[PDB]
Amino acid sequence: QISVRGLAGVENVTELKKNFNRHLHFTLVKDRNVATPRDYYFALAHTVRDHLVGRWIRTQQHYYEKDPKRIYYLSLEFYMGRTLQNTMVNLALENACDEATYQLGLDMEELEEIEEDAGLGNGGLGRLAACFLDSMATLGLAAYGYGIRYEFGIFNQKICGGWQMEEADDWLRYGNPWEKARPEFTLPVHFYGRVEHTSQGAKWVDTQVVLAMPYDTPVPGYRNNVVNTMRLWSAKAPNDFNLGYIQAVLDRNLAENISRVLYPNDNFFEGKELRLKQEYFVVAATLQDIIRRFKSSTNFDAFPDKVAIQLNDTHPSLAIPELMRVLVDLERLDWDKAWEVTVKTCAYTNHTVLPEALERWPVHLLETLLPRHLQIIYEINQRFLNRVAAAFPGDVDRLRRMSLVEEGAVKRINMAHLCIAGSHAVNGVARIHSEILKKTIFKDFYELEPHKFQNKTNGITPRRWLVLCNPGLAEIIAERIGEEYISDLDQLRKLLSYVDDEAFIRDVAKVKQENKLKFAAYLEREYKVHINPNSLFDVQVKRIHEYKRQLLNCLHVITLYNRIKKEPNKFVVPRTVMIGGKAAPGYHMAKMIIKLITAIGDVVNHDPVVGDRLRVIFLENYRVSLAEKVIPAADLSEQISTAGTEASGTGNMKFMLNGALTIGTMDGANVEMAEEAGEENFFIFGMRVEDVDRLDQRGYNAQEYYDRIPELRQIIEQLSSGFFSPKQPDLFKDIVNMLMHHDRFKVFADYEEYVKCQERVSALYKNPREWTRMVIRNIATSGKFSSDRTIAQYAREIWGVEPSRQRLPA
Amino acid sequence: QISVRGLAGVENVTELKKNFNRHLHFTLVKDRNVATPRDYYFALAHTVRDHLVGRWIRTQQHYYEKDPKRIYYLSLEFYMGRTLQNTMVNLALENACDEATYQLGLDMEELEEIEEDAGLGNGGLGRLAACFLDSMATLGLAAYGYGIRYEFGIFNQKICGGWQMEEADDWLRYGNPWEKARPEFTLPVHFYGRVEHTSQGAKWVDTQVVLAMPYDTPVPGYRNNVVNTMRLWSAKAPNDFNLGYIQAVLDRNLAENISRVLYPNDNFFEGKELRLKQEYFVVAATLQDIIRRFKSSTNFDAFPDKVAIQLNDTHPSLAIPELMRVLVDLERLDWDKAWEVTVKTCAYTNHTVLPEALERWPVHLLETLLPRHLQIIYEINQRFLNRVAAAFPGDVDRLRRMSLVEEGAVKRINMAHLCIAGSHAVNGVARIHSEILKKTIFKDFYELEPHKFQNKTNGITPRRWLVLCNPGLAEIIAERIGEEYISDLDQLRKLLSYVDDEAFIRDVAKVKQENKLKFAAYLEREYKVHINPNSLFDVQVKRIHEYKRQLLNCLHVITLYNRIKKEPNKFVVPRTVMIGGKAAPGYHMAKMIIKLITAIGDVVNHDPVVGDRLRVIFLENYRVSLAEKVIPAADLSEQISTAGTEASGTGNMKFMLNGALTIGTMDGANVEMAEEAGEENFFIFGMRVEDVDRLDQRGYNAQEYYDRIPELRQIIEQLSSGFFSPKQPDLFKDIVNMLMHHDRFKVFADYEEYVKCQERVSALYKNPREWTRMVIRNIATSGKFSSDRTIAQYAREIWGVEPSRQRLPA
Ligand SMILES: Nc1ccc(-c2nnc([C@@H]3O[C@H](CO)[C@@H](O)[C@H](O)[C@H]3O)[nH]2)cc1
Ligand SMILES: Nc1ccc(-c2nnc([C@@H]3O[C@H](CO)[C@@H](O)[C@H](O)[C@H]3O)[nH]2)cc1
Ligand SMILES: O=c1[nH]cnc2c1ncn2[C@@H]1O[C@@H](COP(=O)(O)O)[C@@H](O)[C@H]1O
Ligand SMILES: O=c1[nH]cnc2c1ncn2[C@@H]1O[C@@H](COP(=O)(O)O)[C@@H](O)[C@H]1O
Ligand SMILES: *Cc1c(COP(=O)(O)O)cnc(C)c1O
Ligand SMILES: *Cc1c(COP(=O)(O)O)cnc(C)c1O
Repeated sequence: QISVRGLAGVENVTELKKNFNRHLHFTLVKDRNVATPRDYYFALAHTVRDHLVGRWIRTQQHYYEKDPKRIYYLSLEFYMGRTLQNTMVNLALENACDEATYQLGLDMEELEEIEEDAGLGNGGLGRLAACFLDSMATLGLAAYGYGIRYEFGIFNQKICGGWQMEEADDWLRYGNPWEKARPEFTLPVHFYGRVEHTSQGAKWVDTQVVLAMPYDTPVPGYRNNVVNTMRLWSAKAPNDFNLGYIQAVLDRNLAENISRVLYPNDNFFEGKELRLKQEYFVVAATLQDIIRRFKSSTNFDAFPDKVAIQLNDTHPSLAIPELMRVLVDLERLDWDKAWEVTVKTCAYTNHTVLPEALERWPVHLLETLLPRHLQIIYEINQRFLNRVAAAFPGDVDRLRRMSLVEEGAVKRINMAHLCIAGSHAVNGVARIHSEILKKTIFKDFYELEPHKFQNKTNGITPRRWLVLCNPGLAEIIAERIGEEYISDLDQLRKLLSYVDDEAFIRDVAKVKQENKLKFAAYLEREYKVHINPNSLFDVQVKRIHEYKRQLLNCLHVITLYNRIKKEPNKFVVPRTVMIGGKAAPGYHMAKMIIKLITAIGDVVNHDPVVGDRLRVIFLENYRVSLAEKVIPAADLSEQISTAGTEASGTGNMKFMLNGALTIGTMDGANVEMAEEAGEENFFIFGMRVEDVDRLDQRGYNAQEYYDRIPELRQIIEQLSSGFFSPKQPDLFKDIVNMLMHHDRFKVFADYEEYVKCQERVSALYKNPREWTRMVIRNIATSGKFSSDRTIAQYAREIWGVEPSRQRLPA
Repeated sequence: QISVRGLAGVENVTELKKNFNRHLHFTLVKDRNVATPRDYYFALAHTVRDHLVGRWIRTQQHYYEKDPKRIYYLSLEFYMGRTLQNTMVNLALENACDEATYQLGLDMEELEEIEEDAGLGNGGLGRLAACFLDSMATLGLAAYGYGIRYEFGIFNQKICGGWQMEEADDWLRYGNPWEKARPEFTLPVHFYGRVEHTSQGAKWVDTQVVLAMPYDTPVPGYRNNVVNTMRLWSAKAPNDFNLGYIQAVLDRNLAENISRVLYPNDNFFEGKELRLKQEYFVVAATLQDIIRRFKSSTNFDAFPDKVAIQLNDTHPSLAIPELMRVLVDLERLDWDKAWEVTVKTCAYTNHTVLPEALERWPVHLLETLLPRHLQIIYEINQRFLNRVAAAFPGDVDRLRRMSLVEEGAVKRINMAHLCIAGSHAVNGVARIHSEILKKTIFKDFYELEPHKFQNKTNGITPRRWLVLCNPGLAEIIAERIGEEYISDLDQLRKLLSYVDDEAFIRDVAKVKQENKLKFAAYLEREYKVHINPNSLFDVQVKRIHEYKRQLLNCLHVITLYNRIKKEPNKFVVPRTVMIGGKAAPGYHMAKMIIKLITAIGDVVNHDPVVGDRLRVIFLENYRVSLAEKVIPAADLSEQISTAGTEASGTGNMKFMLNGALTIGTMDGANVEMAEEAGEENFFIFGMRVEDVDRLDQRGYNAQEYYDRIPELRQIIEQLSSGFFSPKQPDLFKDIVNMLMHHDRFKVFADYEEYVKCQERVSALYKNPREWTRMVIRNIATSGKFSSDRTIAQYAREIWGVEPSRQRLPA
């Protein structure tokens, strides 16, 4: 049907049909008379996978022969989502598969919906890793993603009586056709034990062994025949483990628990032993694999010329002392040479300045679990502080602030300090964030080693986040400017020539309308609720967190409700306010916010005076597959974090690419988005970072705003008095108490400006032609936010490799 | 090369090569430059599996269409061994695969050795189930094997310092290409809870749910295109299980432990809660599957016409009360109708009379775990004893003896009594055993219901146990009498015509010699030990147990050693004495026997005066794959259980088919083997059952034998004084103490006759022509011991179905 989906040639379609029937019979062991849609999904998945294999084998051979510098991206999270459609897009097979399935009497879109998300991340950090893998393959880099194969990914969210309930995400129940187990490359990982000092150095002995078994998943680049690998480790007990007999076998679970479950925290550090084991497990297995590959190309001087290790936050920070351990204890390099190699190999990306998110591990945990690593960390620290002392003689307080070891009731290791000391490059993830790092939390380090500090503004892959999820928009763009923009997103600037083109204005608005109808239908089918598709779709989807200020959105929703109740017969621009996201299971306030949102919906959605002018919907189980549905349908993107708290954001970019306008603070990448589009084409409001600092100096007093803003006082009185919870009048007292007395994120301080700015949104929505023209100006300037741009900068400025757009042979 | 391996046609070989290369590339994702022998094994396995699939699908369709009576064989154990070779044999693909692999530069015999045994049983009972499945498919019966997919099967045995050590049998580590997961047919199983009585009957409520996920394995018949199913259940937790968050996910292991590990006891009852859960799990999942299939053909009157359930010992005995539960509580049949259906559907096979092996479950365990089943058992008991009382009025002691409920310190349910009450047929597994059941432990039941009691003498499949493991023997037989004997083993009687044929005598002896050389080479390669292949191979392989009397064999070995030391320059017929088998991990005396055997070897094998005249080898890790190697190599089969203790034996039959002579007691199936071959062609010794009873009446006094037999006294003095354990002189005092004071199996009572009979063996071995003629008389009369004969009798006399040798279309 549509150009960007590729050709449906007669021979291709015939061959796909034949292989589909082959897999149904031989692989699935079904006949067509008892096959279900799930069987059909698997038959298609196996058919598409067969097209990856030849390219995968030959890509890996090519790297063996050419021996390029290899890039290892280490992350505890890879939020991959579904694989079927993405594979078809990247191999140009989508129209052919659609035609082949159609001729077999099947609807491919229905089959796509059967696939489970690979939910091996929490949100933005995990999803960034996934976009990065797609971009590294598209740019022809010899790149490997290394992580953990969690048996249970991010929990499935159910809403019961307006409250979040969690269910295990048993994503492997029906099998994963995309992975290949590689039990033959299983490696040992050591824990506990003790250090003994011989005449020939330190030896780590009496350890417990867990095996790391790798599973490989292919990562196809966009139409270049490159297929890279994501290698995820699974924990296995050795066969003599604990070897009465029956109990010993059952206790194998103790070792295998390492890879059982993803910790479900976003921007929060939970200092549990099992998490530390996960972090070491991934590092120890990965580094052995890296060294094996390097030796199969004595001379570790060339190691940083052949290897780059990128640390996705501090979660894999033990790579630094592990690399030292291997080089010093096992390869017998002198300390100084080993350190040189380590620093030149490793680079560190920071993704947050929130203090509760920074990893600070108690020394007693490391002492017990990883006694040799603790010794190495202490030695790193002493040598590092000797440099600080020579550079800043007599500055004793600087020595305390920069130490890797934090003193206190409990001594802790600051892993961020370790990463800076042991990396040749340190970057933040948007310009304002990278500046904040240099001015505040890493100021001392910046003064010592200014050359280490860089910025790499985040991005998103336009394959998944435009072509895959919004084919209608991709097509109308391609009609005007061709297909080259899909791997060169800067070409979208050519669309500025069509801002006054009546046909293009019409087509952009038509695509949005179609996406809105499709989404409104999805809601009725799967969740039995009726929404008005002519209303403005006002969307805030992201993890639930105080810093992201879902609560500020709630205050605006109640303000609109109260204004309608005050003047029921006045016209207002109709809205559907959609809020979705998961709360971490132990984060009480985040769970209370979800309950508030559903409670507001219970009042607003059933008030007959409101009608269809205002609807408040909580979108259940927000995840990558749901993002692909709701983002193309959105008119207004809510990006309303307190200035200085959202390091970048990436949902913001997804909305910009898909034809929503943004209401937001000057935070994270929002700043750069407004710069690219023009401030006149963005709905900017609220305190800047400098304003937040000024308020902190004076002291934030929320009572002042309550006393001065009658509309705000009314809302707080409604919350306190039980207007939104009649059977339990005190249900929201924790929320009220937080807002009035201990709000770290200054919700009330941005309320007035936010409401006023929302009024400007509504005014522009009344003029569809001007709304759509502003949309075009946003889509047209979204090019900078391609993860292809981001990865090219990492490649050239950190890893020392040149990207390529050249095709390998097919 | 050899006829019975089938044709290697040009098109067949070309097609196998092409599909092998396809699986190596697409299924395994390897190129030939880095493929290992393991990859080649998998590529061949997938290639052979593809030939099963069409036949499997069409066999199951055929049963759906024709709706024959279905046979459900319920077992906690299926000791399957390797699948690759057996599949090739049954599909007539062996020569073609050999040729295809040869042309690819690969040795198929080497690839066969890579496959793991499916070790989901302990010994004879589990292996009988496996032979039975092969025979049911070969006879065209609509049969299903139902069991548990243990993650860990029978442990791998290592010998360290002469002692058994156990290691987990991680048989699934590299994947199992033969099974197909069927997550779509997952069913719930309930545990714990309580019973409430409504006006509409009893309801079992507040239960914990575990899911049963089936995995299906194909079971091919011999060249008839029938492929039946073995369905094994695996335990999974529901996704809301225990649903802080992290611990709840980790605690899913509690539910999943049900299918984790095979209890490693042979002929011993261990009354643990986890075992009871296993037994109910398999029954509850299986019965739902049976009922589903029956309803997809209100009228349960036809249930016994469409369903037969065979209980493999009492291990699945909960099928009886579970079927009643379903019919009464869920389908709402009246009790009497439900009981009629149950009795006509179920049949019970007993495999042991040893009191320590009989399952007697404490009432308190059933009360907690399965409260509704305990109520049903009590009701069964009361109604059953009412019948007994009406038949034998006033016989109060009979009421006590026959009760399903045993009184005592702890009340227990006798599961064997339950099985008899609830089954229309009860059988033993050899004629003497079935007679013992009627005269001793089940005498009261036999008097009440004589018609229930039957015999079904055991057998072995001649596919695995002749054609597969001894192709050389199969071929020389086929040269004379054709190939029909492989599915009609009674045709081996035609070989009696060749007992005086010089060429046949030569060929039989040549095949044995070849098998002996091959086995002696296997020993040197894999276990660094040198044996004389001209010696008599004297073999006792079976689980280590006091009743099997490995100790009696040890006494003979020491007797031979002592006689050599007394008269070193006298000729004796050289022997290699091989003993192998696993001890249950908690069975101390069995572990001490293993140590004694290796200790005897340490002395005998290093005495220069002995030379190569006597060698004592402990065969490590005896399992199905090792049986297939050692049995064809054996000259003498040791079958020396105390009369009345081995219910049948099946190793005995394997040796008879493969050209070994038997030394044995008149126990189990040995009696029938001697009857078929003629007592003159069997080395029979020792007490008969009647002699054992006479000694028990008088009182067994082992001291009498010690006092009267100087050769025996010498051995006991050697054991006691530390001759076989110089560093630990008292190491064997438990063995000596048992033999002298509490030997339940009367080792000393059969010693003199055993030694004398062994002298007759040695005398016959000196005359190779007469030895070989006796061998021919044994092979020629082994036909009765085909499991095809056994299954035809079950079919006609218990299940009410007619076997068929007709081919389904290919
Ligand atoms: N456990 C744990 C789990 C996750 C995190 C964490 N830290 N930063 C992030 C997100 O990374 C994204 C990608 O750079 C940013 O766009 C976003 O602003 C930021 O909040 N996630 C921290 C701890
Ligand atoms: N846990 C457990 C596990 C196993 C058993 C058990 N009972 N009998 C047997 C063997 O069955 C074989 C097949 O019928 C007989 O040939 C053999 O003589 C007999 O000893 N195994 C009992 C308990
Ligand atoms: O010794 C070799 N000969 C040929 N190819 C090799 C050899 N070692 C590695 N390779 C190639 O590189 C491998 C990629 O996996 P790796 O071993 O994880 O790097 C294989 O897929 C081979 O194609
Ligand atoms: O409704 C039906 N139509 C056609 N074939 C069926 C149907 N139900 C079961 N079958 C056949 O029997 C099945 C065997 O699996 P079962 O459901 O476990 O008995 C399938 O393999 C089908 O070939
Ligand atoms: C992009 C994305 C995120 C990150 O959104 P932010 O608004 O930047 O926090 C989180 N979750 C999912 C499922 C995503 O696709
Ligand atoms: C046949 C067999 C058995 C049973 O042997 P018995 O001598 O009858 O006890 C036990 N284990 C294995 C591996 C077998 O093949």
